[PDB]
Amino acid sequence: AGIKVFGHPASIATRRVLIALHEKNLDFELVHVELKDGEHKKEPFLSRNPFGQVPAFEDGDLKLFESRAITQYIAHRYENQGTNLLQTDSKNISQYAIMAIGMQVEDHQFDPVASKLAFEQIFKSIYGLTTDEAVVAEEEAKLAKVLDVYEARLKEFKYLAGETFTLTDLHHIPAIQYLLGTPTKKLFTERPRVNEWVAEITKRPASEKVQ
Amino acid sequence: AGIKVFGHPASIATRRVLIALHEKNLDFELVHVELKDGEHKKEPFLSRNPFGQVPAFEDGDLKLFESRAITQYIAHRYENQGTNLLQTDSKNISQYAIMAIGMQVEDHQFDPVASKLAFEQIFKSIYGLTTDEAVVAEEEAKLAKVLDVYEARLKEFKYLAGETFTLTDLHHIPAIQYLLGTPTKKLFTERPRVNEWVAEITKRPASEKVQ
Amino acid sequence: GIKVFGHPASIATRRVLIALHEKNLDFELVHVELKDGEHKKEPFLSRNPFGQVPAFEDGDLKLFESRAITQYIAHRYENQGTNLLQTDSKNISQYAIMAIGMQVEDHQFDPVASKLAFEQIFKSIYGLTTDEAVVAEEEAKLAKVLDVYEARLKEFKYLAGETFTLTDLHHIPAIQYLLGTPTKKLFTERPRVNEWVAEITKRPASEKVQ
Amino acid sequence: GIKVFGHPASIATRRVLIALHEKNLDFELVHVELKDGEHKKEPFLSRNPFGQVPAFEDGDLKLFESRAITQYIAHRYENQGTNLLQTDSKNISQYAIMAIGMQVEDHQFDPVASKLAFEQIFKSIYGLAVVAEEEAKLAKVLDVYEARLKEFKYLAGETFTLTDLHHIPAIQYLLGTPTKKLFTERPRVNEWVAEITKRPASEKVQ
Amino acid sequence: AGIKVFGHPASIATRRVLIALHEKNLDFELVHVELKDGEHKKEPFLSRNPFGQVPAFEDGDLKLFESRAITQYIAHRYENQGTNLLQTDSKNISQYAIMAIGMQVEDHQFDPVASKLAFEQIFKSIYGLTTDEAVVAEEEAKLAKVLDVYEARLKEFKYLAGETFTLTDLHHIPAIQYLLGTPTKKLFTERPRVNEWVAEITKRPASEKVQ
Amino acid sequence: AGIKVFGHPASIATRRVLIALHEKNLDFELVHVELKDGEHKKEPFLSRNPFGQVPAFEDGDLKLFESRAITQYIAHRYENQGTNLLQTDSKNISQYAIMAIGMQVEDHQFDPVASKLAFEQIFKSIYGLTTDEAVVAEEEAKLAKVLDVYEARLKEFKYLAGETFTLTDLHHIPAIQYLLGTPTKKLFTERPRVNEWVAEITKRPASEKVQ
Ligand SMILES: O=Cc1c[nH]c2ccccc12
Ligand SMILES: O=Cc1c[nH]c2ccccc12
Ligand SMILES: O=Cc1c[nH]c2ccccc12
Ligand SMILES: O=Cc1c[nH]c2ccccc12
Ligand SMILES: O=Cc1c[nH]c2ccccc12
Ligand SMILES: O=Cc1c[nH]c2ccccc12
Ligand SMILES: O=Cc1c[nH]c2ccccc12
Ligand SMILES: O=Cc1c[nH]c2ccccc12
Repeated sequence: AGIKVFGHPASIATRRVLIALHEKNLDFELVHVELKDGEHKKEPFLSRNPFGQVPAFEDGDLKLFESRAITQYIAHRYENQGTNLLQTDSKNISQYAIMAIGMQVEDHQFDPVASKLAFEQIFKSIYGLTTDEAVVAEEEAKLAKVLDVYEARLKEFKYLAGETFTLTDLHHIPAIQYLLGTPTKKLFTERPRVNEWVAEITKRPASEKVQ
Repeated sequence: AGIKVFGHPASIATRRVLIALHEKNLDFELVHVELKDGEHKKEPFLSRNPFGQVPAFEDGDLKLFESRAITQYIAHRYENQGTNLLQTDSKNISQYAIMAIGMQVEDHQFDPVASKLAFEQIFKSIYGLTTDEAVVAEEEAKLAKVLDVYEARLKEFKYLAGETFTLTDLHHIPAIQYLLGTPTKKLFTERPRVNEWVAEITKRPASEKVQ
Repeated sequence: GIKVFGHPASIATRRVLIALHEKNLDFELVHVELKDGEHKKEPFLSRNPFGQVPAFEDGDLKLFESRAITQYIAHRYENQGTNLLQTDSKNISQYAIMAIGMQVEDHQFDPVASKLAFEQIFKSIYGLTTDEAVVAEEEAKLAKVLDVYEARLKEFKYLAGETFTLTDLHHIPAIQYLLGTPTKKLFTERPRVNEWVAEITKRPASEKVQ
Repeated sequence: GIKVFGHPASIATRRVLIALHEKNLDFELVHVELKDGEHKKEPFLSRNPFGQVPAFEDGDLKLFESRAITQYIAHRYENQGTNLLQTDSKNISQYAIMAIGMQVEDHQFDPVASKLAFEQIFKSIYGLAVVAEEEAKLAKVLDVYEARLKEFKYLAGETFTLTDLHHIPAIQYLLGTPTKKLFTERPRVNEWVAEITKRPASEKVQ
Repeated sequence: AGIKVFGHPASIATRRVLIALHEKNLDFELVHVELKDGEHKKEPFLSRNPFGQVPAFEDGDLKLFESRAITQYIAHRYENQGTNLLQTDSKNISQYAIMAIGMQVEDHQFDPVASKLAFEQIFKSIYGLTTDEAVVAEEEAKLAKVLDVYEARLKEFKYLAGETFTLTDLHHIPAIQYLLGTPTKKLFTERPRVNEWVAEITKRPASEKVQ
Repeated sequence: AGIKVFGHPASIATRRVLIALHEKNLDFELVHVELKDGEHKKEPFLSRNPFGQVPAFEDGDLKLFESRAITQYIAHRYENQGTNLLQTDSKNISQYAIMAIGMQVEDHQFDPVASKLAFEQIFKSIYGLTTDEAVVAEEEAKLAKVLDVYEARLKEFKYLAGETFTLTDLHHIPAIQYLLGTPTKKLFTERPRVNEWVAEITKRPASEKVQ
């Protein structure tokens, strides 16, 4: 439909992409890739992503993978529709770079820690597996250090990259949606600017659509 | 009043108990425990099982947990109805002990491997998590060694504990139902007596009822 | 007669040895040399194809799995020595209560106790340093299990009711090892658990295998 | 002017250095003394609150994260020196293809490469199942790259871009280890490695 | 009070000492140190070795620890009895140095690898533990490199340090005794001079005495 | 062709050999082996040491490797000049054995811990890495235990092996020289006899020559 997302609706990375599409009011098809049958590890999925992970993506003839490459593509290709996901002046190179810092930070500092915490507290427990409280304590200490940085940043700017909501903020949303269903929620709540930021970005309609 | 199972219909350990109840043609209520909401790790479920695992069980005033304690209770308490889940001569101590060996083998050698395989290949998939191929390969190698023993055992006896279907066999059923939906199925099909045994125990009406 | 094929230091072998001594039975302990891999060779594999001690014989009856063997002992020799079943052994409900305990020992206690023994006792023989993070993690798990036992022992003298049973007996060999480690504090800080440990480990059948 | 706050041996610092040399830019490398924890104290923390090298300045613009800095260089100084973007840099589809490769370097290659390089350099020089596990992972990655380089000269298309550049410093270190065989075993990967590591900007930081 | 060894008859390091004593036809008393009870980490053992490792050793008033310091002591103190464990001309400094290279090699290159392999393949099994096949493959690759050097060396010389059996060879015996009971044996058997050397040093009466 | 050391002047193991040569006032050539370029893992270095570690060594026709085999060779071959590195009565077998204990202790208890602490705190920097404070704390706890033993030993004797400076002491010098440049220095200064011993052995002219 121009646009197809090959993913899984529960996947943090698939949700990143979905949220960006909804922000742009785009029409698309979500094709739910059957992980139980190893569809991700077979042709033709492997021709969309030779690493065999979700999501992959198509916009007409253009074939992409890696969620953050896809969201950037959406933000540029559909720049003049829906929510602007770039900086207000998107051609300003120095402002772009400031947003790029935040995108890197999300990827390196936030996402791995948030992903472990979600797995330990949500995914495991639903089986009968016992959440490893030492992993949870270690990862929460890391996440608290990250969120202390975010708190200081959000004292100076409304959103992470400046005055407006961008890809930097968007990329956090799916992991945060999951963590708000765990006791790790307290880390967000106890930091007042972080708490306001979380409340704002998770109440967006595009965010609620994928939840 | 009457028999109640506190569990989840998809849970392997809950199904173990359900299958034994249906083999005895017993009426009961399945009281749903919502694992996705962590109900198994909250009161009042914790007052039925302080370890927070489904199932728990009630038969009038008798309160139980641990699926295999529950199935044994069923087999003894309702010995003279429905399918005999004990040995043909249930008062024969030496024959009981042989079945007990099989129960122990299921619990120690089969179940922890089968559970890991189901979790890796089925349960992870449902939440958009990627199966750890090294865990799968390691656990299939272990399962193949266990099934080689079963093959040798089933060359001598129709079922694991002797000439008749017993708890020893029943305890395997739910894990095997799940593994038949994965590529681990080949481990059962490539061993001819194991294959016949699987076909027989999974086609029983009580087995099909929980599936 | 009765033979146990095992090793006298083995937790699982000791379970069976304790049960035999509780019944005042005669038997032979046929040593299986684990350090030489004798458990992974014929003829031991023909007694237990999974290559774990103990295996067992009572005349023509051949068994393996320690907890199947102890149950067999408790039933076969029910009217002699210590009763290892509930006082009324034909009471099905009471049997089920003991069975819960036996399942809990096997699933919740034993794997944790076995890690803690390995980290704190057996690593040291071999020149390995105990991983203090494993020990802290496993002690947190054991404490949770022992909290359940404490609550249980506030209501009942032993785990399954008023009398010593297989539920208690199955714990003895792991506990004997853990008492030689700082994990002892977990037992001593819980008063009913502490009493229960003192009682079960001072039994003559327990002291025999130590 | 341009300043890099970092350490000359740091893989992430070298990424930035290479991009600067590719643009023929003048800059100052201000050494951050990792051994003394300078990266975890003020004033470095006011340049990067996460306490990692490198940080960066171009006049009043203050940055951190190596891959944000190299992108900035590639755009701000686009028309000078080597083009580090695609030939047609305003082509959105082609940019996206390069972006995929940049994500792949960061998520699939770098974590494996860096650990392997570090394990074996220190096994080799200082005597300190990680290498086998990581080489198996790297081989899988390089199998994908081999297939990709059968179709295209460089990872993102017909020209050298940031996608390729980001790999250089980790590859420099791995070429000093037995892991080198993984590159030499795969003919297109081998030619690609030989080309990117022989560039004058790459040799400058080595 | 003559010679005493404070140790354990299964301990590799204890056996090193035992073999050297038997080679010299010395009488002694093996005083058992109960490792399972932590006797090696208590007084009075700690007054014999403050590092709490077996063996410790006494020869009249002389108190020693560290197996390789002990074997050298035995080799020198009892030089003119039994097997010569030094070079034929024991005052030849350059020949001594060649033996000393070998002793260092055994300690640094062979022993740590051989020990890991023994632990993974023999001792883990005693507890319920599964052998880590990745550690075994990594360590065998290391051991194969070491044994390639030994093969080259044994092409030129009958034993590792020259024409005669010395401490260099003796120090390897106990670890080799254990490894011959594992699949690592193939490393020795596939290298013909190494294989002959193993056969010769393990079949010595002093070696068989401790086995 | 005289004495040659094949090594690197910064290397702890090379320095051990250099210090011994300087204690004996020997002339020699240090032939540079470029570790940064992997010269130690190529021919012709491998034909001096097939394990690929510095240093290797030559004294005329005699070819050696392993720093502690070399220092022993120097101590014996040149026993008759410069500093005596053996015990005062070098033919006393018991006294030799006591020194041998200390050499084994330096190699097994001290060196691996001291080498790790130097790597974490000094040499990580060279590759742009950050020091892991948890490794430093763990290794300092180990080193403190070792130095407590040394403190007790040095209450009884002036040096580790008795009244006089020997190989036992010398082997520690290069690791100590590096650790004195780090916060780990406090472990040595906290322990009064250890502190004196460090001050004495590091102020020796042969020690100062290799810095
Ligand atoms: O200028 C287009 C652009 C910049 N960054 C990205 C990333 C992904 C697709 C396109 C683009
Ligand atoms: O998004 C831009 C940014 C700049 N400094 C920080 C720090 C932490 C998160 C984001 C950012
Ligand atoms: O069920 C009894 C039994 C006896 N020996 C074995 C062996 C393997 C599985 C089951 C059994
Ligand atoms: O042995 C009986 C028993 C019943 N419920 C529990 C719970 C915990 C340990 C033991 C038991
Ligand atoms: O650089 C772009 C690119 C697209 N697909 C792949 C796959 C593997 C490495 C890089 C790339
Ligand atoms: O020649 C005596 C001696 C004792 N230990 C060593 C070590 C190295 C060379 C020679 C010697
Ligand atoms: O035992 C002496 C020796 C000399 N060079 C080597 C090398 C490898 C093993 C032993 C030896
Ligand atoms: O050098 C001899 C020695 C004897 N016992 C010890 C203990 C600790 C270090 C060295 C020594």
